[PDB]
Amino acid sequence: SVVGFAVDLANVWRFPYLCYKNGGGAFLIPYTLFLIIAGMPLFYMELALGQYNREGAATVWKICPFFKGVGYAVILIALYVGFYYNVIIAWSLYYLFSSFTLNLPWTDCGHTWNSPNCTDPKLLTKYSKYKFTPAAEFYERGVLHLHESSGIHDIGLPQWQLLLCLMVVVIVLYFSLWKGVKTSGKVVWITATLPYFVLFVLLVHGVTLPGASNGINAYLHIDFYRLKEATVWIDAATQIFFSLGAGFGVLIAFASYNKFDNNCYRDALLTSSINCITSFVSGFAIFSILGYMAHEHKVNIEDVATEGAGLVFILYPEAISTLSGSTFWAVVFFVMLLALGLDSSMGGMEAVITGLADDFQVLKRHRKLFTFGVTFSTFLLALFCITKGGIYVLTLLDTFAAGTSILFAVLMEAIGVSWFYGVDRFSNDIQQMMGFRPGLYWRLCWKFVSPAFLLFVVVVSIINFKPLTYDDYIFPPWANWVGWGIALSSMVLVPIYVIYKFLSTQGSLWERLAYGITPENEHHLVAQRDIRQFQLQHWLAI
Ligand SMILES: *[C@@H]1O[C@H](CO)[C@@H](O)[C@H](O)[C@H]1NC(C)=O
Repeated sequence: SVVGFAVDLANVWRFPYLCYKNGGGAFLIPYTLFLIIAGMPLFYMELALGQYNREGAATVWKICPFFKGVGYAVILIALYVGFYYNVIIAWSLYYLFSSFTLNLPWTDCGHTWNSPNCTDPKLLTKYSKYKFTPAAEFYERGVLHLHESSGIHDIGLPQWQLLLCLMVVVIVLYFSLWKGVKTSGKVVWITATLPYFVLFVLLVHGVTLPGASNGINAYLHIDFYRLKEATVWIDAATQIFFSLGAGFGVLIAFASYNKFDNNCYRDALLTSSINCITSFVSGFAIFSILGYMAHEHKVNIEDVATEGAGLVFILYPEAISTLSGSTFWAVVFFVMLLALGLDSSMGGMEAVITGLADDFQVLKRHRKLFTFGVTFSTFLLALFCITKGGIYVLTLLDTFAAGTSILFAVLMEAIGVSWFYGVDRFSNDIQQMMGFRPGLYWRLCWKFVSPAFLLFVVVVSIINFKPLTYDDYIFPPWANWVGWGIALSSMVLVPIYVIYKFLSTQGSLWERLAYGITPENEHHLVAQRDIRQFQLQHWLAI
């Protein structure tokens, strides 16, 4: 009951701006449909797969040797995403160190980082973005220094203030990873108790603000022409495969340490319900503050704030300033963000390290060296996003690191398991380790329903690709080519392993094909001609 109530950093940071970009209310229908239909069966499947085989993401594919490329690809994606989850924690630490004063920097506009185009509503061009407010100017010119960068072709040198925070973050991550595979006994009760209090207070404060009804009536309004467009569905599926965490190797790696009696069905149901409730509450709280901000600045809701990764670092500080004793609440809130980010990064590092160490057994005798290598590589690669123009690099990464790639990996996992290993064998394994057989709904969603929706989403995300933009900035085409190369770097790993394994195995075509779809512990049945996959009754099993 401590592994289901835990909140994830994605629901707090990434969901608010994806909901605001696709409008309120119209984003929740595809989100909920995808949530149920794909996420619940796939979350349950990933929980059940690791608990039975006692293996990591890469070594779990001893039931079908042709699908180890998927395990490699999910580990590569987890490495890619950890490159830019560190910059958010650095921003949170910088914001926390700025809150130890009685005059918050984001309240007035008379500092050294202020442009002469700044107006203060308290001390007082249609479809554009408004960025002359003290909070937006603070975020863009005191922590990012974006005004010395003209584009991704001119990014400049890293900022030392953010470098000093990234160095602390990586050191903490290393020293919380170098002695064991759990190292989590302390922080399991701060990550699941504090966010609920913070959102509960902020919800009441937002709904009592003036002009928040104009934002509530915009969150409860359902736009229908905003549907029948690929962007909302592609965003919803991707956000699901960030909020639940399937497609990164974390669930398989952490389920391999459970007890062989654990009920994964209850855990999946509880996690899905809590995720849905938290997402809805976060959207309501975000739109109340959006309505208040639109009211105070005499602008429109669609033009009051940006649609990037720094939406929370502008709205949440602005809602903090309207409370009583703002310094206490800012400290609490940024502590909550720091804890959430640290937990997410620790989970990703555990996933990567366990997946890579389960395959090569020499890395199990040198854990400090491997952890140091992973952390140092992450630091070196994250140095790119703390430059003067690092927001463009971070946007490109957040767009192309887990896009079509994660959907392809999740589709391949489901197809592989449910069609080659056998939905009947996968249901007899749950029968063995839980005492009850899953049921018709799960067996149908594992084999027919989820793969079809995933294939449709994958195809549509390629057919209707949109060029990258950041607010009013338009990337050059070679940036899109670079992003597509990064996306394909993980997707290409699957067909390569099927060729390598086929060429590495000796014998005729029949023997080479049989040895790669048969579990490694049943390889003695290949010389007796007893392969179940060469029969129609194996492919007609529902
Ligand atoms: C800032 O204000 C000045 C005043 O004329 C002018 O350059 C313009 O309105 C603003 N600049 C930008 C880049 O919007």
